[PDB]
Amino acid sequence: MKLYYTPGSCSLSPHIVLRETGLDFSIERIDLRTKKTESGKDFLAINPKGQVPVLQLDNGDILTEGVAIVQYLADLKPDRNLIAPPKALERYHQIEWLNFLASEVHKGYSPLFSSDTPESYLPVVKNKLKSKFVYINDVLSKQKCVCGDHFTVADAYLFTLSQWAPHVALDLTDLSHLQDYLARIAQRPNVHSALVTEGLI
Amino acid sequence: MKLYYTPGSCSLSPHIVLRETGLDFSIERIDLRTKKTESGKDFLAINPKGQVPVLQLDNGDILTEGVAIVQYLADLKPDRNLIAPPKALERYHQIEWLNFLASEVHKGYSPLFSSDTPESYLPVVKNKLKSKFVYINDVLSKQKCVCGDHFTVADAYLFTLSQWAPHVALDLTDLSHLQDYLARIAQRPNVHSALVTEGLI
Ligand SMILES: *SC[C@H](NC(=O)CC[C@H](N)C(=O)O)C(=O)NCC(=O)O
Ligand SMILES: *SC[C@H](NC(=O)CC[C@H](N)C(=O)O)C(=O)NCC(=O)O
Repeated sequence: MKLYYTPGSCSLSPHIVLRETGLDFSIERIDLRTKKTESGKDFLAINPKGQVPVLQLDNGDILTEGVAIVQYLADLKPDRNLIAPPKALERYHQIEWLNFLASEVHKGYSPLFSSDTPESYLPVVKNKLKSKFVYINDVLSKQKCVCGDHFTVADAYLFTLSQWAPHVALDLTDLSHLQDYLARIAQRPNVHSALVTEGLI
Repeated sequence: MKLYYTPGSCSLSPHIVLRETGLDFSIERIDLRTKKTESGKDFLAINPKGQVPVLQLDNGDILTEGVAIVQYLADLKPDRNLIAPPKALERYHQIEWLNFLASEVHKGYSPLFSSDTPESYLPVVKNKLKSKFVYINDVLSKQKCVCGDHFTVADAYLFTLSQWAPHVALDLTDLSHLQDYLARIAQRPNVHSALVTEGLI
């Protein structure tokens, strides 16, 4: 399969996941300003929504939306346990966390990246985002990973989303349980490996 | 089980779904301004995130996040086909749509409901939201429901989210394929039934 991505963006999540699954995949950069693939092709014809990540399956089908992507993957290599079996309870709490990250944290960043966002509304947005991380912090002071004890697709997404913190001037240094957790993920082989391949580290 | 909700909010989605599943459930209103249940209990102790919907399962476990909720439900009564089996492809496109609705449409409304949102940033936000509906419109001019031919948990969520349009002054009247689709859902028994129980219709 082929994962379309942009270095440092949210596609980093499924990237980290692709490695942990130890699968066969090809990646291809996307230029978000021109909406063109590094090979010079029209990206809107691949994904009308014009964002990354996007995943091309071996049968030509396209899967958009990070949370959908990381789940399709993790659900192919159960043995690695990046998820929980479907219909199971643990899984439902995982989907719940993925939705929270996608809608409350991920989308909470959006305005800090827009040029048309009133510089005055910026401190307000930041505070909203911080509170979200303060909560995640709490969750961590009791368990290893956000969705339990073992590393899951939801930890990849949270890691990716916290990488943007610096670039937007969001100090999460105080969140000790989060930091130690972040530090513990930056060490994982395939995380460090996927990070290098992207031009960071 | 007990579904915590607020009339007209996003909890309307899992409400509509609870009926379609023809299950045994009890509902309880939540006062969002005081963060108290209609019985006068502290809602933050039920859901630290302080929002609806929230679902209490028969074993006392709490499931937050709409998309997680509507999936746990639909996955209990397969025969009705409100989803697709797990691991299946159709399902993955469903989770993808649920994420889109949750993060791009649902969260796209958020600012139009905040008081601290600069009245000037408002037309900008509206336009962002409209474009999302314009896309959904396109998708509809080819298929019956958003995720295929049959009615799914994702249609309940989209219906609920379009109900807010008027209250924020968002004209989606031009979107003919969407409207006819909306009109066709407002007719469904359990939709109309769940809508009445909530004080609308
Ligand atoms: S993180 C980079 C941007 N992607 C998304 O916002 C994905 C949103 C989906 N709802 C999801 O995958 O969860 C992106 O590519 N933005 C495009 C741009 O032009 O900035
Ligand atoms: S729609 C009403 C509000 N709920 C949510 O925003 C749910 C967000 C979750 N990410 C989800 O379920 O998808 C709500 O209850 N807001 C609380 C308030 O005080 O307004």
